[PDB]
Amino acid sequence: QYYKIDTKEEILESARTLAYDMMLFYKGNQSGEIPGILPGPPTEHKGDYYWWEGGAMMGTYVDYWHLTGDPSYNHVIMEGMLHQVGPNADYQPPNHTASLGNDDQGFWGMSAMLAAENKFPNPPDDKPQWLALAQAVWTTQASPERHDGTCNGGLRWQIPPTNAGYNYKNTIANACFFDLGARLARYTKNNTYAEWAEKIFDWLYAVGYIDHETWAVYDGGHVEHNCTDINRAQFSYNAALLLHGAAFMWNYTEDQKWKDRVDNLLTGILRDFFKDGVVFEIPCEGRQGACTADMLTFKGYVHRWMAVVTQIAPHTKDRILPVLRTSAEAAVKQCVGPPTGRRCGFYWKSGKFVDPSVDHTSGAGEAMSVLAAVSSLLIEYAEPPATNETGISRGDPNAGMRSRGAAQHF
Ligand SMILES: OC[C@H]1O[C@H](OC[C@H]2O[C@@H](O)[C@@H](O)[C@@H](O)[C@@H]2O)[C@@H](O)[C@@H](O)[C@@H]1O
Ligand SMILES: [Ca+2]
Ligand SMILES: [Ca+2]
Repeated sequence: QYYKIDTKEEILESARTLAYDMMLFYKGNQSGEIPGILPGPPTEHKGDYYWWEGGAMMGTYVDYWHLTGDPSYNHVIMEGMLHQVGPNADYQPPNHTASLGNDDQGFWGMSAMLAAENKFPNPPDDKPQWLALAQAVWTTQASPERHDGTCNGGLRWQIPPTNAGYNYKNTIANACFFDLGARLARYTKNNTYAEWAEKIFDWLYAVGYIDHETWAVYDGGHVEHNCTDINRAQFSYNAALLLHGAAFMWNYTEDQKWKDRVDNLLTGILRDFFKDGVVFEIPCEGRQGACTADMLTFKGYVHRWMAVVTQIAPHTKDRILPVLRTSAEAAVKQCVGPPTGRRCGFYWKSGKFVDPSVDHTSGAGEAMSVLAAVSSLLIEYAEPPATNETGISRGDPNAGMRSRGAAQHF
């Protein structure tokens, strides 16, 4: 194996090298390129990756700096995050309408939220601030036209009604909105965020995307079947995001119901996604060549989000941290690929490097996921997410409410 992770010093060094290798995929800080995105989209034959994955990358680097103290990439990341905000400072840039799903917008919002929680340096005074960007995403997601009576509520996957998939009310869209609301409640101490988060979680439970018996977390259902045609694929990031938001709700509310939800979601995740201590993407990983570019990034979110759960729901620490350690050990074991001797693949549990070309990408998601897993080994040494008591970001009471905002011509 190339990377060492047995001590704090070794983990820092490994994370710094992993941060370098992941950055090689990113061209957006170079002359003539677009900040904030990885190469793509594949629909234009520009590269393998969609817009939302750029937002995921930004958040991974906000976390990297928080966990390691290394600010080397902070300028590049601030530039990327700011470039993609759109004219209404809401992460709805219209050039990206095809990529405008509530989830895609949500991931950008979550990265802004993370920047506020982590005290990431503020943008210039005349630019949108991190908390305000998170508030704008949440506000647009709470807008009445996104909450119709079909399936008794819930967000649709897509924002534009003409986007393919507008008829799919899926877990990830709702989980993003839930997680933002829970996080905004904790940061701002404003209970209206929390009331929305409660409502959306209760909807996910009622519609049966959360299994009442096992606490498995399914993918979604379609409005023309009243959401009853549940797609029971279990993607790791769905359960993990609900766990993350539930942990923020437990920390904010101190309500035993939320502690029980954390515990039940966590039991399910350990049962379903961790295979002898290693995270495993159950709908696709069992054979090579099935995971999409998006799926290759999920395990990295699992690691980062579960690590934060241990800070804000500290009773979970002993269930989570040993398992994240075994999973990260497997991640680095297989980061041995040519031509560098340290290239990372996806198939951690297998114990073997598999070239990312088997899944038809250059390998940025796998690189991101290992970076996430290794960095998050430092969670014990990191500060917990800040609230407005110690944060440095600023909000906006009219975030998401501009008169030129897209909701005004829906
Ligand atoms: O990969 C599982 C995932 O697949 C579909 O959404 C894929 C992917 O689309 C991107 O554009 C972005 O929206 C991202 O969040 C999403 O993962 C969909 O069927 C979804 O429900 C499912 O979880
Ligand atoms: Ca999308
Ligand atoms: Ca490709």
